[PDB]
Amino acid sequence: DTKEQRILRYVQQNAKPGDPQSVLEAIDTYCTQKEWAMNVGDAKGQIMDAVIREYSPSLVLELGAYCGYSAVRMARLLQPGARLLTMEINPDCAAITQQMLNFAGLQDKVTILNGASQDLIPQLKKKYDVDTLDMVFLDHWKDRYLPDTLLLEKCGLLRKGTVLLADNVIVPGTPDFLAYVRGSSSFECTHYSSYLEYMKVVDGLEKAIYQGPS
Ligand SMILES: Cc1cc(C(=O)N2CCN(C)CC2)sc1-c1cc(O)c2nc[nH]c(=O)c2c1
Ligand SMILES: Nc1ncnc2c1ncn2[C@@H]1O[C@H](CSCC[C@H](N)C(=O)O)[C@@H](O)[C@H]1O
Ligand SMILES: [Mg+2]
Repeated sequence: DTKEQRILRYVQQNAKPGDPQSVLEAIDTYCTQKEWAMNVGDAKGQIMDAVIREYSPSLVLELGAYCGYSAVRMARLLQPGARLLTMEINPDCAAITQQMLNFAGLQDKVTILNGASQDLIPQLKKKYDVDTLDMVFLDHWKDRYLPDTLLLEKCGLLRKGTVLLADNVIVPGTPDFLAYVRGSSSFECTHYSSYLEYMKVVDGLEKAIYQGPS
């Protein structure tokens, strides 16, 4: 028995199959009541929703799936024929995410890439026929926000207007990523102040929109 297995079991036992919203509510509730977990959460999640609806991205890359929360959260808002790719380094997590998605009936929108973002990113074009990404959600590991951003730019995966949206720019924090995007002419940055999931510690998401080469 693992915490993530408990979360998936709670969903299967409580959420309406095929209804993404009830799946989100089931997760939020269990982690609000029984056991904190690092899902992006409902407060930050509403900000994500608002940004998704603005940009209506056809191709979203997620870094870090975990239990599938934000994948569910995002894919439920995708237009028909839009796809989300999510990268997960931990097999136990990737398979729980696959199940969470299957239960919400979003499996056909979502493709889980198993492995480390740094290894998978260079393989997107060949193995998944990706041209450029419309949106990227950074939410794996703070140390990799900056390295992986440079990777994406280098692998030609960013176009003018690509939206990078980063979670935890305040807690646990991503100082170097923040300083880089805020300092670079290649990004237009906006900060959304929210709260750490299932808590009232202050956190935020950063939107950094790629402007193209300088
Ligand atoms: C693991 C962890 C602990 C945090 C914290 O301050 N505390 C936790 C424990 N509780 C009890 C107090 C407060 S915040 C956080 C966290 C939150 C995310 O949203 C993350 N997203 C992606 N990848 C991460 O590593 C990630 C970690
Ligand atoms: N370098 C990396 N490449 C791919 N996945 C990574 C990674 N570093 C950490 N991860 C994974 O990213 C997850 C961070 S928590 C992700 C939560 C998710 N975005 C949500 O809001 O629901 C963890 O499951 C961790 O195993
Ligand atoms: Mg997070």
